[PDB]
Amino acid sequence: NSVSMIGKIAETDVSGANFDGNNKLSFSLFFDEKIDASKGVPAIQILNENNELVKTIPLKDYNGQKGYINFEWDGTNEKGEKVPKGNYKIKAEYNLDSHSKQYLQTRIGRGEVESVIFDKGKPMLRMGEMVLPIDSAIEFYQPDQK
Amino acid sequence: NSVSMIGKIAETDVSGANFDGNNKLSFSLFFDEKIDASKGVPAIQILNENNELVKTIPLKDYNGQKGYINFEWDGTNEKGEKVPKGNYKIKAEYNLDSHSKQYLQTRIGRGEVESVIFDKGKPMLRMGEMVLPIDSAIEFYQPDQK
Amino acid sequence: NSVSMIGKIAETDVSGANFDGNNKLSFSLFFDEKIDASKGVPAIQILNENNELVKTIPLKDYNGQKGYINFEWDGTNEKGEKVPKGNYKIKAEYNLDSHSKQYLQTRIGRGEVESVIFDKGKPMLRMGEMVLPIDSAIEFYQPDQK
Amino acid sequence: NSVSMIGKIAETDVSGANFDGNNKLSFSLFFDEKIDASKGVPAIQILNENNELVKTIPLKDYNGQKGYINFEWDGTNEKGEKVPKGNYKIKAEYNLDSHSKQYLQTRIGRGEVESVIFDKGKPMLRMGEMVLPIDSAIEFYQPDQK
Repeated sequence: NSVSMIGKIAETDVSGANFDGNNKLSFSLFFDEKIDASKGVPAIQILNENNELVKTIPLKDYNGQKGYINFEWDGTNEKGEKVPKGNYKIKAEYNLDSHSKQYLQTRIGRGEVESVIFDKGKPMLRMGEMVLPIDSAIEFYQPDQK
Repeated sequence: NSVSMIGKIAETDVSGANFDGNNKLSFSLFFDEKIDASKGVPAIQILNENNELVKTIPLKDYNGQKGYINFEWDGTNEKGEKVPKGNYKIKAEYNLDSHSKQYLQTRIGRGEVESVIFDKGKPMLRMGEMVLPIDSAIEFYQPDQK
Repeated sequence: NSVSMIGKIAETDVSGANFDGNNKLSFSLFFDEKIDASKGVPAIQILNENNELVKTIPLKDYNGQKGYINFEWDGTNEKGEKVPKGNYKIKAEYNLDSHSKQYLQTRIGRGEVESVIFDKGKPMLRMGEMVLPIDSAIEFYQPDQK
Repeated sequence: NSVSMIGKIAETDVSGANFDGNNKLSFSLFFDEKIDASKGVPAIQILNENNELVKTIPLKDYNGQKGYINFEWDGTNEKGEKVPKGNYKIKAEYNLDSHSKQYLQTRIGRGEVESVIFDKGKPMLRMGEMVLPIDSAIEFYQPDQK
């Protein structure tokens, strides 16, 4: 019955993406603030089931963008070799703060709730490309905060 | 208990209208953006239970309007002959996009939720002239999006 | 669980007030628009259980006000004589529209929802002076509309 | 399912804080309007389980601030002596109104709802540093009102 979330930022229990072993993997990250390439080196970190860094994708070419941005991953590691199938965490660091010496942060499975969908009887959140059940959401707050 | 949907755009499972066989049929269509007659030929298409085009109503005279607009249909086809009673789909195309070569779209049974009504204990959505049960709604989002 | 109504206009199934037979009766009416004394003769009509006009209270002295306004009724009719105890409907007409020749309207038991209260476990709506259970509400919409 | 309360001011059944008997006690108070040191003497009152004033913390140094402010209490009384462990109420008075001769008021366990969190399946309100279950909330309203 509640669609009050629409427009709020949502955080979910989905932090990872399944890689089938072969085919490339499209995914969406939400950037609360505008990407500034001059402030640090912004990038995406792709991590395996044991927190091992497997691929790093630089974000510098997306300077000046904000909000949902789509990306692909060929499924290869840093050397260029295909990785084992499985679940992989996808996080990002951007906009090094001059004062605090800290990067702003984001990851797969959080972002602005753009619409609410009822699939059969059940409710579902559209968060860019991702469409998740309501029960997966673990926190809500307004933009430009937290 | 939730009226959070007031002000949101709603999409419902109601896509059609029953024509009794004789009396004219009033109906409401919601226009998200302002009708521009210079951009394509805007019109309403009225379709029977087998997707056969039965009547076309030109929208050019409503240039410059937006939001809910009311319309009538005498129940006649393009030749001027009354059609069988039954259920008829009502869609519209407007504002041909110069770049994409695609029309914006709307139909009966979607639009801004203007109020929420409680019939007996049960809740209902006012969407222009139409008043539908909440359970009929299949998606919600904010205006000027999707 | 839902407080989304706060800030919306609410309409309830409470349309009347009990008069005990003797003591005066305080009550609250909500004025969607600013009272204009030059446009018609604005007033409150007090009606008994059989729709009989019992007292009329002129509103002209409240020109220029809007929103919740409090009033009292001594419990007397137009002649000055105390009326039978019981339930009495309280409506008002104000701001005669020059074009439509129609008065704007309001009554006891509708208005802006100013807060939501949880009394013991149960939820409750503050609507000026009146505090009603949520189940009494029969419609919701935003200000300056309907 | 409802997060409509995000952005609203909340009042809860939590009015006190447990002091363990030794370690200092961090806490948050919400200031609806900007602290004006020139208007009265603004301060926090800390009260024991029998409404006995135990410590007073002056607020004058926080002139010009508004919203959630964090504070600590060493757990000592006005003489400088550690107090018995237990539950202690924490209220504040600020901004003496020239006309009414009354202080504005606040206390621990009310304020703006900044986010909504789901612990396991269950919902929770972030109100500055405090995180409370939804069931603890006893009233909601919009800012700058009540």
